Amino acid sequence: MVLYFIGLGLYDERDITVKGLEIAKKCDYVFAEFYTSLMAGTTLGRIQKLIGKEIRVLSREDVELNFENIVLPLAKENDVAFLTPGDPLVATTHAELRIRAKRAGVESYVIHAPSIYSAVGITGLHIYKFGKSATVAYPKGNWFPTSYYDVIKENAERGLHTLLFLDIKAEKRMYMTANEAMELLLKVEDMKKGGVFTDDTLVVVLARAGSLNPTIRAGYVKDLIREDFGDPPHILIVPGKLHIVEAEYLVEIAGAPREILRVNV
Amino acid sequence: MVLYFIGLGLYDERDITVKGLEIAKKCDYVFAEFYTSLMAGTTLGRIQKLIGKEIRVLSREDVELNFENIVLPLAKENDVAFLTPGDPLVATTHAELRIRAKRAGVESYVIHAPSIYSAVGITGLHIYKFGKSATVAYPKGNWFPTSYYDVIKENAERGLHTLLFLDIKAEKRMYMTANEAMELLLKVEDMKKGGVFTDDTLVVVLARAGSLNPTIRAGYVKDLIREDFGDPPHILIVPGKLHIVEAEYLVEIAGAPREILRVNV
Ligand SMILES: Nc1ncnc2c1ncn2[C@@H]1O[C@H](CSCC[C@H](N)C(=O)O)[C@@H](O)[C@H]1O
Repeated sequence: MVLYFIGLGLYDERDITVKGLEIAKKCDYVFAEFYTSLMAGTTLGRIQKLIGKEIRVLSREDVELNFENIVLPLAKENDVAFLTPGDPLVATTHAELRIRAKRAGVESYVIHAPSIYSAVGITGLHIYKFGKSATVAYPKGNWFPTSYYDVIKENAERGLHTLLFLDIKAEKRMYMTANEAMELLLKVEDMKKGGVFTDDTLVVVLARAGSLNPTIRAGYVKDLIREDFGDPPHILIVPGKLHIVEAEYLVEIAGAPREILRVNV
Repeated sequence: MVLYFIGLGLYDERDITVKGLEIAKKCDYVFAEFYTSLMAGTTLGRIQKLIGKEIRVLSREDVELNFENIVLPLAKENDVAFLTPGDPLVATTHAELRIRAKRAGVESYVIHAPSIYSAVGITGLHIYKFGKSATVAYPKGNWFPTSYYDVIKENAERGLHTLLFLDIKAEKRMYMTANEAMELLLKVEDMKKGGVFTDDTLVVVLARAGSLNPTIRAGYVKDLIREDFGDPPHILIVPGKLHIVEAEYLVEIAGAPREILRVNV
């Protein structure tokens, strides 16, 4: 009688850890949510096939409002698993679900999986140099979010890189592209005018991390803003001051302009 | 003609992803390094048994100085795998190895796995609030490194959390404990008087992330500095101001004192 939070990883059903798979295979009931992120290289059927269990998919409302009514009751007399894309506790509010488990008298365990938060290491930028992270959210009605702009400014001022998670509307199947994120940032720049994000800003785009051939591109906004980075999901990164080795990798592997090799120490 | 950088994950031999395992099994040659970090919950023998392949371990010199003489040659006419603890390319020196592969006319692909960088999400602390990361190094002789202290100060000053990787003697397989790390930080504080790390500082300890039974503890230095957190590896976190949700998770899941709900939020 336990509840497992198991990550499925970055792109396809094989991104789950062996540990996660062996445990999931022996669970009595398996639930999952696919609104926190997009696994562009698999399907529900393929995941169900690998795990050998029927997976009941829950919506954001089912989880946030009724996790304790849909999942926990069964976990009191059975072995239950809750699957999520990437790592179950990264850039989600799932951690709070463990408190609900505790209050319901259900023990919970966490099985990690590859997360975009660490996968950005494939961009060649030193992981320790990433500062505060942010999410570029779709404007709605008369509300235009801009907090992510201040995050970039604060990090850049310290010479730190900024990871920008991009918005997603799973039910409407809308996945923000790096292009849309850039357009939104240029608009915020025109408004706040802090010289934080302009056409001359160096940015890095990582699309479909986890696949064998993700798209990794670095360059100036003026050149990348209309570039096709392939299918979603996408992540946008605004580097801070670069180490020479970071620049070399962006040039050699991400096709960045050779001029960035000349860092301004 | 192909080199695969495959992550082994967090703690034991089952932390590799299904993708990594299946690729590793089909490789003609398998190399590995255990100097960036160790896999405390398993052994080289258990890893070999799972992959069903003999594994040649490479030292830091083998990699940094002779990667192109030891690994790439075989990668020219065979499928070769390079196993690393955690997620590949999180360790700062690994990215460059992909440039070496390119230079040698060898294709390289990255198969991700869980990293402690993302696994800390299990502490209940929001991942976006983590700032710059640092490593607490053992002082030696006349050398007393303290840059990690400044990292904490700069992050906390901006309300950000600080992830502290603890020193390790890979060869001797000796791990710095969170207790030793706290002792060191108090020493640095007494030297800098920045008021950054004291007996009243709230800290979080995560031990054996990846294991089904990690130790997650939160509390003030004065109370945790002599506490037993179990077997290595240990990770130390100095959180910044907490969101009430983070505090409630630390209290309910990490046994933090109720006091944090009024002092650190
Ligand atoms: N494979 C991938 N490639 C690029 N971006 C990705 C990605 N997976 C997730 N993201 C990014 O992160 C957002 C979801 S945030 C949830 C992240 C998840 N728990 C994890 O551990 O990765 C997406 O909208 C996208 O911007």
